Amino acid sequence: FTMKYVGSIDQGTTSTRFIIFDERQRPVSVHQVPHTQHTPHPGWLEHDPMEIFRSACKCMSVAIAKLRQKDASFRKIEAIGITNQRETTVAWDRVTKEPLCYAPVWNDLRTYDITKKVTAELGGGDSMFASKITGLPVSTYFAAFKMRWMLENVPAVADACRRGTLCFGTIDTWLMYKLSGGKAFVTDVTNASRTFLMDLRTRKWSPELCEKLKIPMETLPEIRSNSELFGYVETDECGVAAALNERTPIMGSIGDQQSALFGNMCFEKGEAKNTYGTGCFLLMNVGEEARFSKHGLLSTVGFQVGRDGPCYYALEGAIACAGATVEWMRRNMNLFSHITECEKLARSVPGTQGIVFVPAFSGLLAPYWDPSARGTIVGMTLKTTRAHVIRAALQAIALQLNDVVGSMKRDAGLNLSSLRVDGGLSKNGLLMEIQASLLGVDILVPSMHETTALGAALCAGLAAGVWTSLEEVKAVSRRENSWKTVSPSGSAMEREAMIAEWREALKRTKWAK
Amino acid sequence: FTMKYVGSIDQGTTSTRFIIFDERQRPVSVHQVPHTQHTPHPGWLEHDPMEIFRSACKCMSVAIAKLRQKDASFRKIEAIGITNQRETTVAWDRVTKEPLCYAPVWNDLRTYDITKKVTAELGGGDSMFASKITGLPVSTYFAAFKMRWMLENVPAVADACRRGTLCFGTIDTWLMYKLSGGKAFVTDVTNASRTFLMDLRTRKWSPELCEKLKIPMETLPEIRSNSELFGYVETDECGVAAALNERTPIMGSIGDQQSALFGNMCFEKGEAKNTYGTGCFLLMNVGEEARFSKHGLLSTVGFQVGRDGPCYYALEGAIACAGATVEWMRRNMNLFSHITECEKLARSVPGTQGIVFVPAFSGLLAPYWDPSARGTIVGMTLKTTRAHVIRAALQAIALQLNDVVGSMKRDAGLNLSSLRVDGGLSKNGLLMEIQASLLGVDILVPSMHETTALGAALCAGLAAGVWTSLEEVKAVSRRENSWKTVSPSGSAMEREAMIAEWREALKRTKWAK
Ligand SMILES: Nc1ncnc2c1ncn2[C@@H]1O[C@H](COP(=O)(O)OP(=O)(O)NP(=O)(O)O)[C@@H](O)[C@H]1O
Ligand SMILES: Nc1ncnc2c1ncn2[C@@H]1O[C@H](COP(=O)(O)OP(=O)(O)NP(=O)(O)O)[C@@H](O)[C@H]1O
Repeated sequence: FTMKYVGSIDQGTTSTRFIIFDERQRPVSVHQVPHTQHTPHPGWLEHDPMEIFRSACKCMSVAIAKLRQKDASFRKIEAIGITNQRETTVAWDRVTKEPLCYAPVWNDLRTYDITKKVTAELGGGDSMFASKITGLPVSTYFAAFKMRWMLENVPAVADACRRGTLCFGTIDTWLMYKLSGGKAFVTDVTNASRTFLMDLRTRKWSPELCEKLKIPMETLPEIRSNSELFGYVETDECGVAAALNERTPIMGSIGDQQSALFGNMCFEKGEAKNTYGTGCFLLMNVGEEARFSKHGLLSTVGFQVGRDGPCYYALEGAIACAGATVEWMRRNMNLFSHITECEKLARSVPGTQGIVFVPAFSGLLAPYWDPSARGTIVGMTLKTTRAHVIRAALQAIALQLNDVVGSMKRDAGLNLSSLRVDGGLSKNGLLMEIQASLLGVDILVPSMHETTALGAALCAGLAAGVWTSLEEVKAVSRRENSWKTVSPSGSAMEREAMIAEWREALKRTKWAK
Repeated sequence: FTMKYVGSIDQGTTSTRFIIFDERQRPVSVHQVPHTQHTPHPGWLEHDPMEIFRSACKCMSVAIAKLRQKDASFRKIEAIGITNQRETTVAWDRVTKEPLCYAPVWNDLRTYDITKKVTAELGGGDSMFASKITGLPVSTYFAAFKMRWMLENVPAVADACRRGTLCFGTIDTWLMYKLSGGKAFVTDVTNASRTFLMDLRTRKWSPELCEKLKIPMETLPEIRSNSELFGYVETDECGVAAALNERTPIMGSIGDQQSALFGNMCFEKGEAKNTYGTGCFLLMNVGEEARFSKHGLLSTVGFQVGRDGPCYYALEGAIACAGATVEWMRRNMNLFSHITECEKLARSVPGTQGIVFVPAFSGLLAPYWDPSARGTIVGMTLKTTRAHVIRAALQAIALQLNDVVGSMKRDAGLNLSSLRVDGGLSKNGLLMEIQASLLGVDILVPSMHETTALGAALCAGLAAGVWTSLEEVKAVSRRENSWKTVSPSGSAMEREAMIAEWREALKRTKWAK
């Protein structure tokens, strides 16, 4: 047969990419267009949904043009998969085919007041009142509370609700809508699981929660898997159907963190990914039975390949300041210049010789939520240097993950098998070594590090027959793309000390209000 | 009709210096020679006593040579005075007239074992057991514990003790011994008050503590005042007796901190000096009534002019040094390249806005005396920078200073009349304002930088009749030597709040064991 290609629209918080993968899972064309960060009031953050749709359309047609200018075997795209910034919610009109306002973004805080009242009035004071249904606490992040807000603050949304023309959708839904020309109103299980309106046991909308949160079920889209036929591209927005040439099905849709889980081949229970970005998002595949957290971690859907196919659940945790902490050492403190120095300076001392740097600049998250904790350094001597503090910052990041994984292992009732990693801070080799040493497991670093875009492409290519099974997807990956594997190295003495010191230091972190 | 000159050997921790003053209290010739800082184990510090005695003679001979280039009618020096690093203890045989071993320095920690036997075998847990007699807690600093250490551990020392020839002496005693050529074996009240073998009140040796610590009294020298004939300079070490021309009396001797007190005209009760150096120290004159301390501070002789004229008394607090902390920020952490920036960045922000930095790199000294405290920063956010940390580091020195002064008020039963502050950091103007505001007093900065050396020269001058009274001394000073002065410019709102941050930050510093 001939060369096969699968496309991935990667719609992030600050930009959109399109990446074309070949049948070997190589990224062979890519383009990136940013979209505007609108902030009307402090704490508020909005995206223009038409700009987002247009950006993806541009990325598609540029990346396609560049591919066919440099690859004479590239005939067409077999299917498109989509991955997205989760929780971000769009409100649009079923007849104008267009938004009634900008989209409040995942980390937007305008829903704070609604969050206090849902916990008080429906929760009886308990923000975990629906956690056995949603997998989620009452939080500003989740989609329903942004839907709620738009009805209470945007006349045109509240209007359109009345007339029976209102569509609420996460970015997966909105994109597949405008890509379709309005023919598809779908969402995948992983995105659906971030709304506070889905039931994890059924993977279906919860009539109760919709009712108690006063969100009409007609406004919501239909829940499907991550990998199956969602529709077709049928739009000439930036000559995207001209670029695609032939009729191209949308056969993949997955929320970004879940997409990184899937693109890192975390298919068996006990496999986990961490994205070392500005913050950290760790997801572990906990197997086919959902698992709930006694430590405030989120339960969510990992993935689901095929309509009503096996559905693997996951647990999810975050640290807020990973790459941010590295950046803070460079800009705010002058501890180094080019980002390659961070690791070189940290390597130049064999340990931290007593100091702990807890970088809780915007609170502690993980399994010890404490928004009063601030950034704090303890134990410094006249022998302490920037080298020591940099290494300690890296130790910190690895220690939080270790605490985060500890919670997951007890909640899930299983062990960590290995940790696949990506992001950017995963290029820091010494961090990766400290992380493996603390965890006692091998850390796998894929060299093709476009894993978030890849997850979406695998879903699409699976559904389209490009790859025929999860075991073939792993084989193609091992055969074609390299994986640097980082084994634990240190000692039980060093590890216990570091964790003991960590535990003490956390007791000194409280400071705010 | 023809100008009289007075010499001053300033024998410091890292170097020895000779300053010749004239009748105007102006330094007219100076010369410096450093000596070796021996560190044979971690925590230990010792000095070669002959290297010190030689440094001193070299300083005298060069200083004299230069002075007679400037004033070719300079026949002779009226008298010499001595000021020295206190507690540093030398052991020497009285017939070889040479040291039995190197001299353990004030801040040497080798006596930590012997110091603990004393706090249990006599102190019964309470270190402060001889407090009413000596002024001082049981600490590793004081001469007795080092005289003991050398007897228990250095063959030739305990040899010469059994042979009836072992002299002990502080650096004053050692300098006056060797300047005499063996003829004089004396010490002054201020140095004596650091031995842990003298009654603060009476200023004579205590046979109780001598017998209880098993230092024979034969080994100790004759206590005298700070201002009287002690001896003559008879040695030839670097032609020093030739260079003096006439025979030259040693008429002055005073420990360095007291010499800084006496050289900044702190004659009235309530007057106080802050000295920046190897160690950093605040001393306050508390009048002729000897005052004792609950709050950890030391009680010591301030000064005593003449064969029992009035003896003044003082309280003493060790700070953390501004210099070390500033230098640590500079060359350990890279927060600024040159010292001009340290102040600019500190000024560049309005306040610390949340953060505290307790620069207790080897323990809280001051009134809290906690050896478990380490260097701590609390309350950081992403909006925190080198500037805020540098300002916080400066606040913390003022706050340590305040707690010491607040402590001095409760124990003396008086207040800070005014504060004098020359040293490594009086070229930092922002620290001075912050200091003056928290303490609510005037900060006198003398522009003659040789004020510690001036102290011993004033004593020697009073005895030899270059000056007649403290009035003349004061009068010449205000006439010849200027001082810039820095006023308070804060309030209780900023003060009492800035202390509240501080007092709460102190609680999270604990970190040893
Ligand atoms: N080669 C490198 N070595 C070590 N650290 C790096 C390197 N490159 C980047 N970093 C740091 O790691 C972070 C990686 O960020 P990156 O993931 O590329 O972008 P981002 O904006 O954080 N996207 P996200 O992962 O979605 O949060 C940066 O914030 C840097 O501080
Ligand atoms: N105003 C003065 N009256 C008498 N002698 C002086 C005076 N000023 C300087 N001398 C003498 O001049 C010689 C050189 O001293 P030197 O310090 O170099 O003078 P200067 O350059 O004016 N500095 P200063 O001592 O601060 O006045 C010494 O012998 C001083 O005693």
